[PDB]
Order: sequence, then C-alpha cells, then structure tokens
Amino acid sequence: KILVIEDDALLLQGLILAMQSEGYVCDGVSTAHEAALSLASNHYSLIVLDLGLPDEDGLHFLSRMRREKMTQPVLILTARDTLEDRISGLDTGADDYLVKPFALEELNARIRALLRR
Amino acid sequence: KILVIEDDALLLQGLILAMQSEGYVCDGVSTAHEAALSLASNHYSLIVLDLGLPDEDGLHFLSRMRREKMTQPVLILTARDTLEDRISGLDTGADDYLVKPFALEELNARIRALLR
Ligand code: BEF
Ligand code: BEF
Ligand SMILES: [Mg+2]
Ligand SMILES: [Mg+2]
Repeated sequence: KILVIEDDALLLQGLILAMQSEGYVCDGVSTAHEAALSLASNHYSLIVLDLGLPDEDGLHFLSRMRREKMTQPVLILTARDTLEDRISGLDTGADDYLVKPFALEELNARIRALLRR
Repeated sequence: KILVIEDDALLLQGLILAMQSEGYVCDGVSTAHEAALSLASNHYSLIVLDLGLPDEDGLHFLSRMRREKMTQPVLILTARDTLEDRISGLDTGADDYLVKPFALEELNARIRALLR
C-alpha cells in the first residue's frame, strides 16, 4: 500500500493510476493534513512526498513524521531542484529524492528499489 | 567501511578522501577483478560502483554480486545517464543511481541515506 501526497490533482491522479498499474494499492492525498488523517486510519508501506503543499511544507511534515518514529520509506518527488534542496530532503529523513520533471518508469524503478530493501 | 570501484584514478583518489572525511574507512579499487579480491578479503558495509570499467562492465559485475546473494547497499555512480541506463541499474540490484557529473555533498547525503 502506497500513500502519494501531491497537491496537483492532474498529476496526483496519474500517479495513483501508475501505482495501481504496478500492482500496488494506492491512496492519494493533496495536503499534509489529509496525509495525517490517512496515516492514522491506514497502514502504508511507502510514502511518495511532494514538498510544495498548501498547508504545511512537505519537508516540515517529513520532519514531523520522522520525529514520530515513522520508519516507512519516503521518496520525495518535487519541483524543488537545487543541490541544497536535495541534500536537505535526504538529511531530513527521505530515502530518495527525485526532481520534477521525471519519467514515470524511473519513479517505478526507484519505488521497487526502496521496497525490496 | 566503504568500497569504491572507479577506474579514473584522479576521481577515485578524491572519492576515497571524501569518504574518509565523512569518517568512514574506505578502500578504492579500479576494476571489477580487484573489487572481487577486496570483497573476499574484507567486509564492506556499502559499495559505490562505476559502470564503465576496463575488464568487466559494472552492471554485469553487479548482477554477479546479487546472484551471489550479497546484500550490501550499492550506489551506482556513472557517466551512463540515459533513462534506460538508470532503470536498468536499479532493476539489476542497485539501491541508488547517481549520474556524473555530481556534487560530492549529494553523494555524501545519499550514502548517509542508504546507511540509515
Ligand atoms: F510541489 Be512540489 F514540491 F513539486
Ligand atoms: F565509467 Be563510468 F560509468 F562513469
Ligand atoms: Mg506541490
Ligand atoms: Mg569508468
């Protein structure tokens, strides 16, 4: 089960379809707030996390998740593309960091890598 | 302890210095052959793997490592930058894939992530 957190609706819907195509169960949410509601009500094996979100920055939310001792693999998937952004994302507790625009099949391969580990 | 497999000597030496700066013990080798000798004689917690190597392609070597049920995190670090290359590297068993040219500090952060 994958949770995708992404505020662009068109992109989010396509990401859900992609995860389902890969044989995962997938829930998509558009805010950090909705993510917290979903994390409380369901168990996820991996989280895909956009950083630019309307209510709380994804990086701040990730910090909170790790402070709550959540250990799910997190892949950051974001338009924030600077070297500083990538390093801070990883050091905040992300397991991978993939910049937009990106190919769907690379996302799939990186999710496979994260999961078999 | 980190093993770095990279055939460009100037780059390899700098990578070793970088790993040591991060507080790791680090051995560097320039071929898949030397890597196999080192893997037999030492225990490594992570392997950094270049693909273009003189005697055996790094991707082929990685396939052999995984077939021998070696479970060390492997980060591929390579000039091979096509989408097919990246996917192939990951699916062959790499845990991350970072294309050249790259920043040392991103390599460091990705190695930290893998070791977590
Ligand atoms: F909104 Be994101 F970070 F692409
Ligand atoms: F020789 Be590599 F793949 F940069
Ligand atoms: Mg966004
Ligand atoms: Mg080479």
